[PDB]
Amino acid sequence: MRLPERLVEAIAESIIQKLGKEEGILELEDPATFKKKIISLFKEADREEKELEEKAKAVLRENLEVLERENIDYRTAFLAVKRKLAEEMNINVDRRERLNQIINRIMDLIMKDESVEIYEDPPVIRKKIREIVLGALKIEEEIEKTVRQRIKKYSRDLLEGSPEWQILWKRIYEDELKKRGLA
Ligand code: NA
Repeated sequence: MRLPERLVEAIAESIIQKLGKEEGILELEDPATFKKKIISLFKEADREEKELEEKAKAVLRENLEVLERENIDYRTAFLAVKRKLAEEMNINVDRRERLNQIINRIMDLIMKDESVEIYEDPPVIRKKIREIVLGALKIEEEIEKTVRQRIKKYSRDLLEGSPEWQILWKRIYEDELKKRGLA
């Protein structure tokens, strides 16, 4: 589950408020563009995950006879093929390590941006941005936990994991985002 866009926006706003305005270790000429670039970074990371999934599907589609002949469940093969392609594409499949790659890309953006100056050792900036991103991940985890609790109510007449269940999950998720101002 990716971070919703308004939470990604909140990450960027938090970098500006804490590291810029409260601690003064970061200075930016253009906060709105800085936010835009961080949002693009998270969008691009999602585009990479989609490409990985489509590439994994395409590899499986050309090897269906292998799965049948060698008795390899499609679901197991997909996960294994996806992991291998991820290694080749340098995509970490754990959500946390993926976000860590994203923190490095944020640092790359900050350090290569001529309208940005930093008044601390770059790794110090990196660790503070990591704390902020982790904060957003903890919010997303708390939202997801609430969704799971709310959807359990419908266990009696709904198949857990069915397409309807997944759509209902997303509707409850959007409701929770609205209750927190994130949609
Ligand atoms: Na068989």
